[PDB]
Amino acid sequence: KLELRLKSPVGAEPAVYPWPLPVYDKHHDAAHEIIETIRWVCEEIPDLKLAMEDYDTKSFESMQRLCDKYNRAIDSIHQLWKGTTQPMKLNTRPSTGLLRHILQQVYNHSVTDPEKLNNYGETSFDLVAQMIDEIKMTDDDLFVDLGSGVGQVVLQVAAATNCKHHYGVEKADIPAKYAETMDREFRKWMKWYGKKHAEYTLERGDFLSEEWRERIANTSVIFVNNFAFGPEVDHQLKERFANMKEGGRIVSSKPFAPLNFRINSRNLSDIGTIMRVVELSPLKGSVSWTGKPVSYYLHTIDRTILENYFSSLKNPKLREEQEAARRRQQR
Ligand SMILES: CC(=O)NCCCCNc1ncnc2c1ncn2[C@@H]1O[C@H](CN(CCCNC(=O)Nc2ccc(C(C)(C)C)cc2)C(C)C)[C@@H](O)[C@H]1O
Repeated sequence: KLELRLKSPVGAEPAVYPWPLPVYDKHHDAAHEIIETIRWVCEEIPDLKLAMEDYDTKSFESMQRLCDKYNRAIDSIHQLWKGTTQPMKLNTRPSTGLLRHILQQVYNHSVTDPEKLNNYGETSFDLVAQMIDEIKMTDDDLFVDLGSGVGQVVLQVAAATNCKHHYGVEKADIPAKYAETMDREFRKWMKWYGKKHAEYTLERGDFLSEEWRERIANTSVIFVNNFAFGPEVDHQLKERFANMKEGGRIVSSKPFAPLNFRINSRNLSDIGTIMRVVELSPLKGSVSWTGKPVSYYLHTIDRTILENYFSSLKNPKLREEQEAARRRQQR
């Protein structure tokens, strides 16, 4: 029983891999996970990168010499820390590049069958990363991913931001079950790298349920990939969003209200009356399964829109303007 071992840079339990090195799917195997782990820990620790400076991934001797060189380097770094040199971070967030590796790693050891996840740590990572950069979140924010799958988007945001809490709600059995493993693996691997994450919870359930009505209402930042949602589900969501607090934000792949929404007495009930909607900057060179560049939509709860409309009704000048417009429009 041959093995390959990688020591943790912060003294956690070693990562152990059986030889021959397992294959996860067509584009991921343990060999490259080992190589990627080594070189990301080198990015973590400059002295390590400085010492390390990796040939045949199908030779045991070649791979073992790679792991040995890494582990011996780690030992020297730990001795270096016992001296006058200050130890590593231990409370920092992972860089975007490292976080991508970690999530991929977590996915590799959680989802043993990527084939029964038949939908439509994927390469939405960069999309979500762009949103994390643009949508500012603080420690008073509550984050929710509506329909969170195996939970990778929640994990990514939780690793990146300092929201008070992050939630993922998932309805189906299989992804919710995998999410339990994703959760356990994530906490383990983040510790292995010595990286911090904000609080998060991956739950089972339906976000249309009566329980989630109040929960949505109290959420300050919602991510929902709703592009392929039918009109009934989207309508139900609009009803939920209507109870959100001022300044509450919804980021989605399909708008919940029109961008050029003009309020009148025919659309007084519509969600557009209480939110600003903008199309966010797309990420250069993206493209989705439809072959089009990905666009995102930011909704911000703002009830001054409605307030100002009601004020305008009290103004006789504005009133004539509105009423003359309506009659002209009906043509
Ligand atoms: C056709 C259809 O889906 N109808 C829905 C039925 C209504 C029931 N409501 C639901 N309640 C709870 N969970 C349900 C219900 N609907 C379905 N899910 C689950 O969503 C999961 C899929 N998710 C994605 C999972 C991973 N998370 C993400 O990709 N998140 C994410 C969010 C936002 C973005 C951007 C930044 C682009 C806006 C990007 C990614 C959907 C929403 C695309 C599946 O596992 C579904 O089981």
